Amino acid sequence: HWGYGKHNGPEHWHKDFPIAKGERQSPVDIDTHTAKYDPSLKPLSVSYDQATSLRILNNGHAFNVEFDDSQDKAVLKGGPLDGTYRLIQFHFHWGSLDGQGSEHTVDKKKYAAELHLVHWNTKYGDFGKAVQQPDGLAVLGIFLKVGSAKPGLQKVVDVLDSIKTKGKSADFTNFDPRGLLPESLDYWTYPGSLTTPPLLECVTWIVLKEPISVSSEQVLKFRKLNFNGEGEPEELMVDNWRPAQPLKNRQIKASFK
Ligand SMILES: CN1CCN(NC(=S)Nc2ccc(S(N)(=O)=O)cc2)CC1
Ligand SMILES: [Zn+2]
Repeated sequence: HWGYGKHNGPEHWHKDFPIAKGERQSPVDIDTHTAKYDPSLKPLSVSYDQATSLRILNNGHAFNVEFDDSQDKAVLKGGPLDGTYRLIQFHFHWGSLDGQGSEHTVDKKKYAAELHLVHWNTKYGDFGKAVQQPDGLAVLGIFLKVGSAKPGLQKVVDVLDSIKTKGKSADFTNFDPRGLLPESLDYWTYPGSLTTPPLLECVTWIVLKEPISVSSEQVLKFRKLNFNGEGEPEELMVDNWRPAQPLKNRQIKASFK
């Protein structure tokens, strides 16, 4: 099965998932000088006040904080989007070292980690239908740099000891994802894909310009997770990022000058 190792990592994915070499793959390098301001782009509308978190799961590739998406409780609208996109889960990608871990890069710069808040277009009725559509998902991506702690992240950090290995989950109610956002909602946007298999080309990417800062201790705790299941040989969950893919026939648009 696919993963992030030498023998099953991103260079191998195309054999099971030929769309890996497709026309709108993610992530990409964001060349800030070549991105163009699009004055028609609207401000993002992030409406997370009624978000209902449920559970946190180690799925063997990352950990997901899952939400109740059976009603419009936490939604993303505006920006490049037409319609309403419901928050289903968030997760991170991170490195073994503070100088790598993000999936997107900015002028070739890698951040220590990247947060993905995953939303699906409610006109398609369920997430499984949405991933089959070119405008099915909107993923809000937020860079993490190492510096001061992010207080809104600490509850996530605190529970990781309970989901160390693949397949473990824990209750994770009453978590407020607003505590993970930076001050500014300025963003870049482009059409892309899931960054893991099955690599479906269903995502409108919205990547925030402003990173959040997390502490060295917070990211160290991410790095104590395991890719393996309990009772299997220990493999630290680190470097679970796909590198930047060719931009091909795409333009990245900026919401800001
Ligand atoms: C077919 N089916 C599609 C649903 N997939 N589930 C999820 S949560 N996939 C998923 C993968 C990568 C991202 S990312 N890193 O692009 O945000 C976001 C979501 C399971 C398999
Ligand atoms: Zn992701």
